[PDB]
Amino acid sequence: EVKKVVLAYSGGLDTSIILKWLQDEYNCEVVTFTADIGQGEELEPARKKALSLGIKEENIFIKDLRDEFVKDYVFPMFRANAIYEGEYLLGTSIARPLIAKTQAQIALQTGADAVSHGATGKGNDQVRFELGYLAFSPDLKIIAPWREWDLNSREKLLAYAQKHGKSPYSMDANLLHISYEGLVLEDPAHAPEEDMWRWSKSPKDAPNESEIIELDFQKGDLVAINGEKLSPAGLLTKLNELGCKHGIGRLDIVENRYVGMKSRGCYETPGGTILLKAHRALESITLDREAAHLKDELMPKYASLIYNGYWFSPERMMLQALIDESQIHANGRVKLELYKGNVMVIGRESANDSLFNVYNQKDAAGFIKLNALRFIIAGKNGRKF
Amino acid sequence: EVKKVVLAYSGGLDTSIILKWLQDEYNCEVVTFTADIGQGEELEPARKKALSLGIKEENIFIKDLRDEFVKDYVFPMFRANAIYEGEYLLGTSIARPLIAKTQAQIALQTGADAVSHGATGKGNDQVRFELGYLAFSPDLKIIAPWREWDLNSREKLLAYAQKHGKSPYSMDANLLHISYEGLVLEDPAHAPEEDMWRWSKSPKDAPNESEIIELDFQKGDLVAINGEKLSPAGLLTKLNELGCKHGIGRLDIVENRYVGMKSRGCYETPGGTILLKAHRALESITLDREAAHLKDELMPKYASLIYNGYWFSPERMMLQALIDESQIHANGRVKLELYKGNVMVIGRESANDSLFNVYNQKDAAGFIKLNALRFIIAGKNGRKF
Amino acid sequence: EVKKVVLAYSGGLDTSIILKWLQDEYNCEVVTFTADIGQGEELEPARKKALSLGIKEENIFIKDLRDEFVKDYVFPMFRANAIYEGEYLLGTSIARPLIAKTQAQIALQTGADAVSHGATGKGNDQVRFELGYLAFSPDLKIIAPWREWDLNSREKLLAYAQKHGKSPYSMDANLLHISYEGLVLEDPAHAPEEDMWRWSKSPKDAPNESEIIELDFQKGDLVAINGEKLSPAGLLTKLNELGCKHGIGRLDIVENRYVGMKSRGCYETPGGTILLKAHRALESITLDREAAHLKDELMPKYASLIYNGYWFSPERMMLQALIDESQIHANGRVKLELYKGNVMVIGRESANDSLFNVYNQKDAAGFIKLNALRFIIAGKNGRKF
Amino acid sequence: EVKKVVLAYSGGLDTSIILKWLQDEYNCEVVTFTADIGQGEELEPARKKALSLGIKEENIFIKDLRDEFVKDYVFPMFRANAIYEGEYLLGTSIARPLIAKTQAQIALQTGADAVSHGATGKGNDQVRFELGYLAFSPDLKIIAPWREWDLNSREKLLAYAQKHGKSPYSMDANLLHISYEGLVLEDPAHAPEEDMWRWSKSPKDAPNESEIIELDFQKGDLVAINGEKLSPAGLLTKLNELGCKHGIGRLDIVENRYVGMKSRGCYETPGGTILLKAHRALESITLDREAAHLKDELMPKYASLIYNGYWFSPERMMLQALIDESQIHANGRVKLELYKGNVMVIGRESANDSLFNVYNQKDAAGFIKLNALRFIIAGKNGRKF
Repeated sequence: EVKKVVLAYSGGLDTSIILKWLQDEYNCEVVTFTADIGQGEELEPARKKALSLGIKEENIFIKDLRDEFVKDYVFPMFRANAIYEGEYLLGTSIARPLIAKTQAQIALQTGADAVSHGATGKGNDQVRFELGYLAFSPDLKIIAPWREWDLNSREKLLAYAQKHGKSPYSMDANLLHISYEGLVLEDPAHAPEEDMWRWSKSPKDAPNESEIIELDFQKGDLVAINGEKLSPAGLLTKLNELGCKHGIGRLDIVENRYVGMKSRGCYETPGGTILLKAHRALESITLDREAAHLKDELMPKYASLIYNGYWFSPERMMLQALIDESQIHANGRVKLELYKGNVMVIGRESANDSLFNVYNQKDAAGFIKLNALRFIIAGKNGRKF
Repeated sequence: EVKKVVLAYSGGLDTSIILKWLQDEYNCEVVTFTADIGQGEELEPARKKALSLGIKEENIFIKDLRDEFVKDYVFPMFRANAIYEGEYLLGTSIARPLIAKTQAQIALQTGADAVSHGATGKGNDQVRFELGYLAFSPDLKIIAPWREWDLNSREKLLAYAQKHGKSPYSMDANLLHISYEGLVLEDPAHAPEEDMWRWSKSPKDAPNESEIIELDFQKGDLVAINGEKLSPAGLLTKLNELGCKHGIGRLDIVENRYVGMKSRGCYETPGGTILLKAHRALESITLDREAAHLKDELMPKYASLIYNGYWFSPERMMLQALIDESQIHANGRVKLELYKGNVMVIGRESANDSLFNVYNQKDAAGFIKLNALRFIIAGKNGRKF
Repeated sequence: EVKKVVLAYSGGLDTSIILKWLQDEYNCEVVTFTADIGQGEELEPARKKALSLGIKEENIFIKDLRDEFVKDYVFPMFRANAIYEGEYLLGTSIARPLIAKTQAQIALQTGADAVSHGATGKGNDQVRFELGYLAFSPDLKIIAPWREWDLNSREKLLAYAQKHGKSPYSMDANLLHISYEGLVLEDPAHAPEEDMWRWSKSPKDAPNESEIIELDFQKGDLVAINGEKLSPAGLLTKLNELGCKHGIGRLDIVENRYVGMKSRGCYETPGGTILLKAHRALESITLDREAAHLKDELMPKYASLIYNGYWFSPERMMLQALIDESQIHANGRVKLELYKGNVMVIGRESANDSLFNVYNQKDAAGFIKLNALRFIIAGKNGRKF
Repeated sequence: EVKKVVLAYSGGLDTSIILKWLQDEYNCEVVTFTADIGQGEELEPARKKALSLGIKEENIFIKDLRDEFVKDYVFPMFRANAIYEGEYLLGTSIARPLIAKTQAQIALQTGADAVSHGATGKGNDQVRFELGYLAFSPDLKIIAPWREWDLNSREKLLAYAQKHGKSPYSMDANLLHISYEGLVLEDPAHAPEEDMWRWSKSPKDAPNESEIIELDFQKGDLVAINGEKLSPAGLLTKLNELGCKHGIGRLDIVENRYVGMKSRGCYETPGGTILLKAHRALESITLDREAAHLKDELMPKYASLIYNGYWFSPERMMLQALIDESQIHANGRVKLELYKGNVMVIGRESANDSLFNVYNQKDAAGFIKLNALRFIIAGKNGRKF
């Protein structure tokens, strides 16, 4: 039995169908939650769609989470130079836990005993949402209609819609990336069609004039661009526009999913692609060698945690504590030249934290002698190469 | 006391000075060893310079090691997607052990009791050479004149040269990369001058027409390019020309050295930059997820081993065994589009080894339920987020 | 639809009930498979029980797998010094894949289209079995009656038995260990009762006279005990008797399960506890430092793979290749004194492979100087501790 | 040139010789520093020896660091279950940085421009001291007379002593352990003689009556023993006496040194051996699985850092932050039975933090199905085992 559900609501047809199914099947009050995380969608019409579908005004939640997304999710991940399978900048994965947590809290606030979502019943996304929910409200009933209902025909789905009264690609968009799947992308041996890419110019259409930019960092996080101190969303947005302008950040991979097998997708990560390059350059003059190398060793594990939906887990908090500690002296400035898909570092400096700033050749002799000991012992023991 | 030394000889002024110092100070027979590993230098004049300096013909060793470099050093490293500090493709580091081993073997073959080299007395390179020597011949006397002699003035160096009778950058070149240090590069806050780059076109001078290429892989190694089966050096050379043509592979970093602190260098890795991208794409459809992820986790450690000069070590052999085992089914074809600095994957396929090739939503429900158990137990124990 | 099933059959009441349920519900021919892996049970009566229950003679499979268990499963794992959560020697986990693989092969051999087992529907064991099955025969239908049937009462279970015609602890026994769960052990705050331990003397009842033993190793594996070369099962059995005699190998832990939460169990691993100590001692004089340390770093991951049921996986094969490569020169002899629960190393030696077998104080000065560089650079940059 | 040195002074003959050599060779004022860290030596006579040797009263520093040793060095390390090469509890390694840091601070306080120590010129200990010094005072001149002086004869050492006016084993003792090297221990194939062990009873001489103890933990650290809340030194001392009484904590290994090769040593770690066992038991009911497993994976790296002398390093601080974060909910009580060398866990409980505290068999089916997907995809692709 269930009395009141918080639904992740986009205003789209499928979650509108879900909204009606909740009211009828579980016979409950539905609460809607719509979040701005850089989708580039007007929030208002969702309220109106929700109203026309029977939601009470007070049960309609519209929240702008752009700044918080970049501040408490995006920047913290980039401290690690997190990249999944050497290519993927985790744009979908990093955004999920922000949504699930916020939804869980609205549930708590409204007294709602259940939450719900329109994620696929066989994709990564259902896992990401539910792990998040249970981190913040482990007593919540979880309703995944895609997994529950008998509505598994298109015809039996259209019929239901009737009874209860853009780009052709399957897309996920936020301040960090735009994702594309479906259509020709289904064949990983087939190239994408050019008109699919909606956000960034191609490097071919990007300007013939390169552009220099300067990025200021404080404790590993971006704080200014060309001397301009913006809000976190402000900063990532600016980098996006720069990346888009110059055709930066496109990616074509098949990736291993947490749930199911391999999947082919394309991604536009204009700002984040620039962020990663700059952040490495920052660390290169400001981080102790072994501190940087230790974080490199632990990065893939961290990237998989994020990918798989384990942002809100003890593991990840442990890894974050390590990561953050590495970032204390990561203060400085990086200079980059952008040109048709290229992010070239051309300068890095730091006002108080550069380690780029006696020992002699006899000292180096002794360092070599002691590292070579095991090789001499081994050689004498028959283990010559 | 020393009777006979094998010297790494380039024909340059400094190693010519070293050659004379060996003959006089240690009072010995010098053996010269010059190797082609893609430097783009004629080998012959080194023999002639060596002759004019008093080396016996039979003590002059000129060897072409290009194929072996790519086959037994370069390709094996790329199986790991090895990259140092997220940027450096290890062009200098990977080449060193091939030279040190070959030098050690000429020493053994000729009956030479010592080896020698012109590497700096305070750089990474001396370590790389000596670790290698002692892997193959741990009884060898090692003579590092840069560390030993009293010739530490330029004036006292010119005087010695007299008594015993191009690009301004400090460069290291081989089939994998060209390295640049010195001059304006000394200031990491200063951009490089455009005329420094000797190998690759800039992306600005690269053609306005993109180029498609197809790369065939067998067990993780490149075997063909556009259907053409070349020798290993042949293959890497072809990729180099493609990379150079399209302005691919440039890099500007400060890196942490094994010996000493941080150093600013620029690198041209045209072929290798393309290789890495393609190799990831190959693995993306042919490697089991956990096998790929495990290798990712161990990559930085492997990269540091290579960088620091530990190619010929038990560690690295252990890591290689793991790496190679991951590569057994890494057979297939990758398609890429090159354009002004960009290496875009546009297709990947495999004839017999693609894992891209039942479970339902109820199955996914149970997978979620069991992963979420610890979160529910934790939540009940007060550990809600 | 299913025609013929291979059942893991012990002759016990529950798998006898399962055998009858298979014949009736799936309406098929049942094949029985009983394996000796050190349970200390006579195999014969299982054949007779199977006959009385309607199994054809030719569908009764009785196999002795003791030698193979130790040779291809136990010894390979011990090369890694595998221990789960710093205590558990994986006795149950390591035995499972041998059973699942053998069962899968009998299935293939007999033309059987399904396999089945009596493992709990909510324990670790079902996972271990099924991962194994699908490694060897991925087309096999898997029938887990504990998960499938409507027989979830004890009364409805007794009724079924009727219609189709020792220690009180829940135990798992093999050549490596005996496991105990249930009864008083359910409370982790409660001590076990003394009469539970069936295999080993307590240290209190163990003799007042210590015993010296000598263990010979070849490539990391035990090959002889006190000069006696035995079969692999022979060797582990001998160590068991020695361990039992002296009250060695008892353990009391709660452990984290793969499936479900935490569980309290007791374990007797007499031979394996001695094996681990000796194997470390062997490595201490025969393994290169970094090779040993690298294997230590990767051990927990390897232990979890084994625990969770991923013996037959690409990951584990990769890790094994690394592990085995570390073992090449692991030849030698270890001497230990056993006394009332204690395994004390008192000697280790090696005939051709000991690295226990010049450098001076000035050399050490230079080694220190170069390692301390980063600390001096940091100190000058304000980062003093 | 050097004016004033802080010397690590024990009052022994060798550091008394060093004290006189400093005054004469560097022609400086010597400051003495003697620390109590559990050596079981009276501190007073060191002051008197120092006075008779010409040290000013105000330049004699006698400090009790027992509580701080356990609190800020020993307990923090045990949070990680740190053990080196699977055996060594790091008693020497963990104590060093406390001494080096304190010495560096006395140097700073007194205005001393140099520090000095009597550590061997070819052992691990010189490295540990100097890394520590430079963490706290990177400008300090470091004087290692063992590496510097021409006093490398015993006869030329006795002559110097004259001119300027117990157990036979080489031992290191502190609150955590006693170390033994030298004499018969030199041959790793030779057993130690029984009269060498000075701290703990042998298990043979240990009482025939077992003893139960209860250990309370708070955030991963010991806080009480049998209900008794003691100071940190107080706690470790109590555990030592318990361990010694029952013959617990003896160890015989060859270990790999940081500097030089392999070395054979014996160790008595009575309290620490008990601490480790109890701390694992605590974690077993209070730590999330993945948090515990992640810390296990990173333990050897952490142990090597400690061993090699890198306690005061960015790496170690990063690892500590991770380790400490794992310990937040590590509150509870462990019960153990001690008997003749054995540390048996017999109970563990926690008042508010135990995770030992719904899902069904159908849920487990779906968890299995999704983990087995890659095996089925692989099997269909020819990769059957």
